[PDB]
Parts: sequence; structure tokens; C-alpha cells
Amino acid sequence: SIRLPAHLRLQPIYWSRDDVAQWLKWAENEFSLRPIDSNTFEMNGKALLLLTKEDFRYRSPHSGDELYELLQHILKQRRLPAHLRLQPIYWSRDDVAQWLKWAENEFSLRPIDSNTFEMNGKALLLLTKEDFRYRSPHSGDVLYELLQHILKQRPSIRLPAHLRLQPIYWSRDDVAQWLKWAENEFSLRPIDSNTFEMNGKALLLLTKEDFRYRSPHSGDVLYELLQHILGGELQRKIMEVELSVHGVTHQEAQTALGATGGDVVSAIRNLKVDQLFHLSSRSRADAWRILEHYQWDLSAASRYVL
Repeated sequence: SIRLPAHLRLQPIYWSRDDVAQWLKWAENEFSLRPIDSNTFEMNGKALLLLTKEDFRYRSPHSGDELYELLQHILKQRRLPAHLRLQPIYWSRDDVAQWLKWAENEFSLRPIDSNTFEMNGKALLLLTKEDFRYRSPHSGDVLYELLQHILKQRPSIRLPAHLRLQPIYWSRDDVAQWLKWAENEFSLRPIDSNTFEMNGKALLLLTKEDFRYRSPHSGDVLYELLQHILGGELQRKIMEVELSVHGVTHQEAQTALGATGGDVVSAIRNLKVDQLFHLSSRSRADAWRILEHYQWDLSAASRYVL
């Protein structure tokens, strides 16, 4: 009863952009799916096979997973340019520009402006898939999955000596000096020094959306670098703990945050329990229930115990 269209009886790796569009139209009618525009999968078969099931859901929230499983059953029933044969971590910005143009032709993607990835291979490896989608809404996830395949087929960053200090201790001038180095280390578009008029502690409280807002071309790189390379995430959690429990040391907050698995709420509540249990004559479990009775207020609970 069900039959593949004549064009689609070849292995999907050889499907053209017009083949996947025919596949989409045929899938909608055959399975009574909700309509999806043909401009939602602007790629050939080679790129389509790089997509994860999550990619299919992002593109088609109503039928993506159905389309993914359909493709897998068609499959089970069935290189790089000269400059890029290098490990991606060594790619220059011009290398990254060449990768974008090659992938665009190789996978029949919508045109990709070269200004969408003004960075080198070091910075490119820092981006999340969400950062790829932000920079390229039509092909970002394809480009991300392609990079993962290159890293798997193939088959370190030390800060400057003068800037070797934990971000939580950075002055406002250290923030500017970190920006100067980051532009050169990652071949970023130039950033004004007075875009982050704040110290390292304030810098750690900014979200990625705050970084994008200040630096539309390098914000996501700078955020990932700070939070997930230079130990900024753990230092951010220590501030949050120090802001919620009076009497906690940086070294004391670090111990509780480790015992909580990075959970700031569990760390604050266990530190509050630790202080009340020492001031009490009852067990640590009785301290939990007393704090819970006072809506987790250490001052009010300690007033009741004393």
C-alpha cells in the first residue's frame, strides 16, 4: 500500500535538495501530518543524515520525530578541503571562512554570510549548538553536527601570565585587559574596552543573553570562555551562596557547593542547617524541620532555638 516516490528510491545520502522537499511533501500526505513549509529543510540528503532527532523536533515540533524515524527506516532498508585537513583547534579565521563556504556547497544549504562566524577554530569549538542556531537559523544545527563529525574523524588554552588571576578577583581594568587578549586569542571582531564597565564579580553575574547584547559578534564566545573555561561557573555559585548566608567563607561555600553537586539551593539550605544545628541542642534532622517551619529563615529560627 505504501510506496516510496520514484525519486526517493535511491539511498538518502544521494538525495538532492529537491529530493528532500519531495520526501517532505510525500510524508505529510502519507501520514496525515500537520503541514510544514518546504523552506524548513533547505539541505540535501548528506546534511539531512547529520541531523539528530532533536534537530528534527526543532525544525518540525509536530512531526519532527515521526520524520526522523521514517528516515531511519529508509536508511536501514538501503572529503575536506586542503586547508581543513588540519585539526579544527588549529584553524585560522580564514580557515573557518573556507569551512562555511565549502559546507554551503557540499550540503546545498541556504547562503551563509561569512560575517556570521568571525573567529578562529579555538573560538568555534567553544560555541554550543544553540550558538550555532543563533548565528545561522537555517543551517546552524547542520554546521554544528558537521563539526562534531570532523572532530570524531580526526585522530590546552592557557591564559596570559600577566592576566593569570581568578575572574572573581578581576578589577574593572582586568576585565578590559581580558577583552584585549580574547580578541587576539580567538581572532574576534574588535570590541570597545568600555563595553563591560564592571569588575570580575559583576561579569560573572551576566547571562549569555547579556553578553550577546553587549557584543553581538563575540558575546557567546566570551561567555563560554569565562563561565566554562576559566572557572567562572563555580565562582558564580560561590557568590550566590555568599549572598544568601551571612557568615560563610569562600572556602566554606566551596565545600558545601561540592557536597551539593553544584546545587546552590541545596548548598545554602545545608549551610543554614549547619549553623542552626551547632547553636541547637537537638539533632541535625530537627534543624531541617525548624528551618522549614520558619520558611527557611536562619535569623528567625535561631531566635526560636536561643
